[PDB]
Amino acid sequence: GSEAVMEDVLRPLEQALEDCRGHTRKQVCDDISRRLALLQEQWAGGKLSIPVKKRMALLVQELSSHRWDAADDIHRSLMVDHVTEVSQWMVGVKRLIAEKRSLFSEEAANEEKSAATAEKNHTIPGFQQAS
Repeated sequence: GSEAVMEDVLRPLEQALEDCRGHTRKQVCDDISRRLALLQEQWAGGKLSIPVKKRMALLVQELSSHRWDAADDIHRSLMVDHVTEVSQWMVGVKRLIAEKRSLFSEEAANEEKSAATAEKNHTIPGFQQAS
């Protein structure tokens, strides 16, 4: 629109970071949470320019889904128009995107498996009875 309000932007943002904060072994907490609080005060007291809040609000729309590749688009858009205005906190935002890629590789298919995810054979017979 013409202006997004901090509240509606912040709630999905925190929850998105908190999906990553599950693994705090990737630095993700201190980095992104720091920039999270920096973002909110730049929005309020920093009095960020209108187009920046607008385009970032679009991120919030895609942020509710696994549209990490789409979240990159607004970064490309901001970098050309208003790069220096957002050059501080955008590092953690783009970092969130990069780290979330690895979460797709985390399979939770270990719920009582008797034959792996899709059958499993053993070349080791235990004892050399018939070999």
